[PDB]
Amino acid sequence: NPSTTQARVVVDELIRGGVRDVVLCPGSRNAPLAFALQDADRSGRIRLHVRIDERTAGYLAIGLAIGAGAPVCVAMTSGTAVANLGPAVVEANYARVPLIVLSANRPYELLGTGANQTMEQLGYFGTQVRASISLGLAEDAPERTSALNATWRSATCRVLAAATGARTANAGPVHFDIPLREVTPPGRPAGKPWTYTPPVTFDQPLDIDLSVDTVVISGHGAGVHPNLAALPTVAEPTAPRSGDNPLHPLALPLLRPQQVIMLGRPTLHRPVSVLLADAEVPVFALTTGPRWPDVSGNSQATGTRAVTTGAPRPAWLDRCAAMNRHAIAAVREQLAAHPLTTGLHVAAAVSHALRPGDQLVLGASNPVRDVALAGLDTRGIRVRSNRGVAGIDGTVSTAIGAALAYEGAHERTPPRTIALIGDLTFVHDSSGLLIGPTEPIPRSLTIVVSNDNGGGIFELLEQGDPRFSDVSSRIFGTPHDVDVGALCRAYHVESRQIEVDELGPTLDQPGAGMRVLEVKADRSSLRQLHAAIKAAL
Amino acid sequence: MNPSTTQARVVVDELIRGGVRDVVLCPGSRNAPLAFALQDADRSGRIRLHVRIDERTAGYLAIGLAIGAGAPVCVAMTSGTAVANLGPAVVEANYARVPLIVLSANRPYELLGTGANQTMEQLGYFGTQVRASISLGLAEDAPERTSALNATWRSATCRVLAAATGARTANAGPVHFDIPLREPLVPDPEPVTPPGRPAGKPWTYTPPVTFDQPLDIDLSVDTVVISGHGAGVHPNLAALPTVAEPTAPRSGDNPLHPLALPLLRPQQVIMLGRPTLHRPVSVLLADAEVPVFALTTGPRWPDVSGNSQATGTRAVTTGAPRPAWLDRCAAMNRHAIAAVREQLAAHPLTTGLHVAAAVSHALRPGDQLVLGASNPVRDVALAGLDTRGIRVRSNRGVAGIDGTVSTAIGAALAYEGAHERTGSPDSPPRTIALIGDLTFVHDSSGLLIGPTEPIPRSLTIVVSNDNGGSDVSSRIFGTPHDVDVGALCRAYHVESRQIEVDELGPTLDQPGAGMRVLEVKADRSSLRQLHAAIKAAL
Amino acid sequence: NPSTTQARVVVDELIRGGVRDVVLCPGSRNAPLAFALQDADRSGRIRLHVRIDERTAGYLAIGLAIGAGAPVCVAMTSGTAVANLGPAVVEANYARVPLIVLSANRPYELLGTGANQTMEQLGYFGTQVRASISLGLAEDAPERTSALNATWRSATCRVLAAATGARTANAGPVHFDIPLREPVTPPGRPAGKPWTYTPPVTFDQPLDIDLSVDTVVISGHGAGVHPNLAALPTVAEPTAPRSGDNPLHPLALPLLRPQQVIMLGRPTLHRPVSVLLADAEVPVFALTTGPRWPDVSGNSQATGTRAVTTGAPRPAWLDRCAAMNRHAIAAVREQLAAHPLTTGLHVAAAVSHALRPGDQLVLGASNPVRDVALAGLDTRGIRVRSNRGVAGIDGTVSTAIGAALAYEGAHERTGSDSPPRTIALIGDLTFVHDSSGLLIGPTEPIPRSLTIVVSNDNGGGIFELLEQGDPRFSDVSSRIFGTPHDVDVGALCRAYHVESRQIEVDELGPTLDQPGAGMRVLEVKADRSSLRQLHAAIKAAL
Ligand SMILES: C=C(O[C@H]1C=C[C@H]([C@@](O)(CCC(=O)O)c2sc(CCOP(=O)(O)OP(=O)(O)O)c(C)[n+]2Cc2c[nH]c(C)nc2=N)[C@@H](C(=O)O)[C@@H]1O)C(=O)O
Ligand SMILES: C=C(O[C@H]1C=C[C@H]([C@@](O)(CCC(=O)O)c2sc(CCOP(=O)(O)OP(=O)(O)O)c(C)[n+]2Cc2c[nH]c(C)nc2=N)[C@@H](C(=O)O)[C@@H]1O)C(=O)O
Ligand SMILES: [Mg+2]
Ligand SMILES: [Mg+2]
Ligand SMILES: [Mg+2]
Repeated sequence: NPSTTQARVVVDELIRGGVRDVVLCPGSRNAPLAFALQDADRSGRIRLHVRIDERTAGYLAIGLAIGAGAPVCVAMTSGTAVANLGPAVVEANYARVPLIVLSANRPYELLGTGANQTMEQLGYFGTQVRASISLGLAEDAPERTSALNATWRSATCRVLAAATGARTANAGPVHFDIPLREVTPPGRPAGKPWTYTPPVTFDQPLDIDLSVDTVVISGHGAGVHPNLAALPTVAEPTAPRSGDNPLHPLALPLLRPQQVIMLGRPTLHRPVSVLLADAEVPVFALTTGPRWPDVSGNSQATGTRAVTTGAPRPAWLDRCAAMNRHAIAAVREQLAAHPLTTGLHVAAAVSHALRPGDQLVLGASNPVRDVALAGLDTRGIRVRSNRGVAGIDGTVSTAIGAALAYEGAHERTPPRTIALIGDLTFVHDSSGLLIGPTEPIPRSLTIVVSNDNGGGIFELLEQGDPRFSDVSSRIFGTPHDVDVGALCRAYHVESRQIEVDELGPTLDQPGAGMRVLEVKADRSSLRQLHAAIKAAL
Repeated sequence: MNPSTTQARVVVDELIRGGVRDVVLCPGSRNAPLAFALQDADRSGRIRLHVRIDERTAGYLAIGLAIGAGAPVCVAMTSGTAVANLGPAVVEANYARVPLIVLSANRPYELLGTGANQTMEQLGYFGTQVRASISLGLAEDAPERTSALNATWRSATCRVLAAATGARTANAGPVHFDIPLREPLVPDPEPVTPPGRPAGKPWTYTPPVTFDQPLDIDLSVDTVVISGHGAGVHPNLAALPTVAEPTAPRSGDNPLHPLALPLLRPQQVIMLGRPTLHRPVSVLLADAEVPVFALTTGPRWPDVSGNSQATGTRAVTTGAPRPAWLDRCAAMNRHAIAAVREQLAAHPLTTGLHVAAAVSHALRPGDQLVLGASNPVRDVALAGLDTRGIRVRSNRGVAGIDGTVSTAIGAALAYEGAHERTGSPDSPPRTIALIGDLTFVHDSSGLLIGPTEPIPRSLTIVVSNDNGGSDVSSRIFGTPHDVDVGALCRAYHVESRQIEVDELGPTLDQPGAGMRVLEVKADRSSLRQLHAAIKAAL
Repeated sequence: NPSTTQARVVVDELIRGGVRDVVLCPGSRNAPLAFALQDADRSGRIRLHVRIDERTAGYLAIGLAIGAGAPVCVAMTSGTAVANLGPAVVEANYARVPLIVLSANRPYELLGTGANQTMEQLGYFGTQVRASISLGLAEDAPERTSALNATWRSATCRVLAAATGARTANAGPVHFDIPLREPVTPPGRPAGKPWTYTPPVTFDQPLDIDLSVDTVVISGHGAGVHPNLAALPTVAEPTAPRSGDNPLHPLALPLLRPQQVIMLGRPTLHRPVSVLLADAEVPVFALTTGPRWPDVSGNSQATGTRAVTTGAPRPAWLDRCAAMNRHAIAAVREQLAAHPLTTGLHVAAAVSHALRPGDQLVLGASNPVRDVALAGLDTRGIRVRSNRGVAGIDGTVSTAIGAALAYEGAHERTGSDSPPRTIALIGDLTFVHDSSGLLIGPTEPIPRSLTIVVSNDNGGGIFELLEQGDPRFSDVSSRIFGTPHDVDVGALCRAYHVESRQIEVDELGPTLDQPGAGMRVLEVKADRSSLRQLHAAIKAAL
């Protein structure tokens, strides 16, 4: 049967292409490549992960992909799959995550006359994916077997290349269809991919004078630049550090830089935004990919590399270091001077509890920002966050998937994965905790939940102004009164409600493979704390 | 100064700063702000404006203007089906990787679904065929925001240019640039445009990316090089036997005739660019036993072979070809050239292959050759035209019949323009087009150039008229279309002369009489026999 | 062969559904239902039309549909097909034309890895069509013959229903795919009936309207007929069917102060109409068929399908409207006589006077469709066509040809008598845009009574009447709005071997009264340098 042959060949080439994990959900139809994936999983060639929640399944795949940087497949099996995978596919697009979406259309059946149970199309595939490839029906012609083998493996390599950005340097989601109707031909020798793609470089050098008072701002997907290591650098948590000279975010308004070098895609901090939009400050964007970030339209130039002349003035260098120490002081003072535990307190505790080789998974809203404010030094540490579109959905499964993949990478040679998320974020993707006994479960994952019973970040915005006090709580705060401990145990997951002093010591000593550490926090004092911090500036 | 006028003048200015030297314009009222700004820029000599009536062939004129010198070219039109008519050109631009900017004016988006006249779903119309779909905002009546709006407008314009030229992707192609506009649409009575960067710089400077991907290839293995549309130049592969499509740039001098290829047994193939032309090439790439290596200038690589072992932009070569292998391919090449020449002589009746052979011999270094993407390209390849020193153009993206005349005219204009830019006193270089009669008739309205619009200084269109040349649709080929070419040429006031194939060479060296059509009668009845004779002569 | 059997079932059902014309173009691959269509053409159950130009083919199909109101098929067979059919599909959407676009996907072939020769997809199918239906591959299963027959005819009927608006009252283009693997008929219902019959449908949305309030009726494209509104002053676009016999000239409208407006269908003409409809002080009632209502300003008070009326127009209001109507008519007539140079407005007046009941009139966009309204054409007994969906000047030649063919085909089937005339009035730019539509092979159907009047003022005359036609732009507007071309129309028609004559406006009437070749082009030279002053003089004479 050609379909069975086709499936094994595709699965084989996917494995050759670096795919180690595949996510499935039970549906009305059986999965594309269903049986070939089973045989591959049973023989340990790949690892399968099954979920009931289709939405959290997609975010599990994102986690599995960003964990060690490998391409990951997720298989559509139902008439709700497309809708549910939407959020994950969007994040995969904007965060540039190698996500292969597997589908199986039925060419011998009618389309467009009613609802169908394996495919219900929306409009996002045409705007989010790097490629849409359909394998075409497998036909019975044994004398064309080697031609078909070459066709299937070539197309599969196209899917992988598009997903990983092998030739485009633009990773993202790919839609891969293997149409269904109702001894496996060998690939290349020694497990090589059918179509090999050697390393690729995109080179766009920009001339930059470093004697001009320069600050470096790095965001999601930023590259490593040794020739900029000396410059003062405001680096987002997910940005890899190039050097030794960090500049705290809060010290930025205290300085008047004369030019800016922007690495990757910055999404955090208003003073960062204000600075990039400053029309008198030349901005140079150094990023990988087809497009560049520039909300204001102020960027003077874009590229991938800097050709530097000169060096930063010692006066400028010293002024930056002074404001840096000043900002760091102000943050630590006002935290100590504050009795009530907030999300910012928790962030610092988690931050100082971290050790080299750890993986840190940060949720959206305050957690990702608070860690940057707590002055985390990210070197020797691998930080993940869904900054593509910054949703508070699917962060639990992301952390789980990231853990499994990061643990898998070292079993192949286990390191800790610590997640810091808000309470809303936890409630959103609570169903990601539901993992059957037959499914893979991380051995070294801890989820820290800063629970201030609502959306703390809204206290820091104009809707957090005291004149909105009576109306703000319901529509922005949104308190929920959820018993977290009861929720975790409902899913049979180890959980402790502890204070911030114990957070360090607790994280230092291991436990069950999956555990949730909950820390009670307050948000009523957040706007004042931040005001006090800038007052110390 | 009203918002529509301001916005249009900024966009035009930034486009010029981005290297746009030619703009194609089609009449309308909704695109008045663009038309005014463009006419003004043409008046001051910053760009050259080309006004056309038919949006479809206007798009192919823009394609010609782009491939004639390698610059980004805009085409501007009004809202509605005017935009939809750019569809064919956009598809061709996509697959041929042509920097074509579709600059469409639109009603404000809030008028969508309201029943407003001449309003349709424009944004996203081209789907996945374009490198990007970018919309400007509706221009605000807000003088305070003038500075911020200037930045965003110029930024978006730069995003358009980058995507079109492939400045960051190394994959040039068409971009849809939709601009919603509302009244007033004409300039105010005026007894100042917000400036761009100093010294005429682009608002956001993005230099042409260097896309590099080296690949190891052992040349001691018996190798043939097959180069198609968009192929790069490889000095370290110059000695290898090379089957090159007319639009491919030659890397060296060891030509292998297409007909010779199926009579040889290469142990590996180096594929350059995107080869679509030859069936024996298709046959060889089709059999999955022979290893194929794909070398491309951009991230795209062809699917024509299921046995592509690897991709790259350039080869890192070890070894050297067997001298016996070189001798064999060289011998078979001469054999094929002989067979074609001999069989051509042994035929009394003038066919399209004869006409193509005549045009080939008449070519000289520095010429531009524009080929109709069906028979002319194949025939020229059969005649074994040596393409060194000449620039060959053809719409090999999807090889459609549309816009061949406009593309030829556009290519001539752009080529002649690049000539003037360097202050050479010489006459403008020659552009010679070879197209079939069905192709000519179908895009005959591409000849139409308004009395006030730029005319090519040295363009000659050679029309090989064999008079029209399984399925029920084919019945229209059952009788010769009988269309008077001379009448068509008079209708659009263009010089035409019907001549014989022996007269072709001498006539082509006559001084450039601006733009002219040379009709050469040919026969297609004796063609299946001629090809069969050639095939048996091998 | 299962595929061949499938194709015959589908074609048969299509013919049962009212399809009489199918448009094809030669392509890389065989057409969908190629042989079944060929069999039907030979037997005379259906008529095939073949063109080389895929764009003009799309508009040919539109013409074949609006000519007699029948669903029409067009076959996508090439890699440029989707791109070229775009314009016609968009027009079909907005003008609500039953256009069925046939395609044949190939499931056994790779997809999305490179160039496609069956279909290179753009993004408009998602937005323009009423339905996208794929038949699914035909299986070899003699035990499943009657079931598959039922399935195929059911789906084909769905395709036809969506295109004709049988149940939605929303006609439009439909994407019908019949997949293919490369490389007699099971019967339909007895008595030639469609497999799934859709009996007459009504959408009823009555609105209460007091007609004693000073009321004007403005009727545009797709307007319905309303007997209870027949007495009212009515400003009817040429393509709108007239409910009554109390016409109100467009130029008379701003000389009146209607307290109330009933808007029928979709108006796209005249700036006074747009200004009145936007007037917040004037209640607008939109009576139209379909899902959407036209309302650019958003001022409209209510929308429905028909009016339940009380009261009646005041006799003084009728007298007032009739008086301004006579001033407008007189102004146009007097100023046309007082201006020596022939304009498009002159030509429109000549064509209008030359029409007889039973004629079909096809109007190109720009000035012609407006000039005819200004000339005061009485459209009663006349069938008037114009692509007002998106008002393109593209494809109007093939539209007229297709319209003539369908209109003549319907008259032949009555067995009556020479075919009723189709007369097209288009501008020169419009003619140049779609001149290739004249090229029709002797193998293909050709009109027997089509006459294309080309009012040639060597450019876009309508732009003289807009803001950019103001004298202060006289130095710059000739290139970018005038767009003169100096085309020899006679030579162009001669090239395609189409009968052609250049005549003066005085001769137009008599020349039109005399029949000629089945297809002929009458060219009238016109001036547009005097257009702005002519319209200004007409206004000053009101
Ligand atoms: C940061 C700013 O603005 C952002 C402030 C908050 C929201 C935000 O986007 C923030 C996302 C981010 O950039 O990290 C958040 S935080 C936020 C509260 C998170 O609360 P938490 O308890 O998880 O954490 P916290 O209490 O803040 O520590 C919410 C609801 N939302 C909206 C939201 C809605 N739905 C989904 C699926 N995803 C979402 N991100 C954004 C928004 O809704 O427009 C907003 O743009 C700013 O102006 O500086
Ligand atoms: C009538 C007004 O403005 C219209 C003025 C003209 C154009 C128009 O749309 C008119 C269509 C109509 O409503 O009937 C025309 S007339 C027109 C000139 C026609 O010249 P002609 O010689 O055929 O006729 P004429 O000389 O006017 O008798 C042009 C070019 N165009 C633009 C155009 C461009 N491309 C395509 C495919 N279709 C098009 N409609 C419209 C536009 O471009 O925005 C515009 O909306 C008004 O403001 O009242
Ligand atoms: Mg919270
Ligand atoms: Mg020919
Ligand atoms: Mg005109």
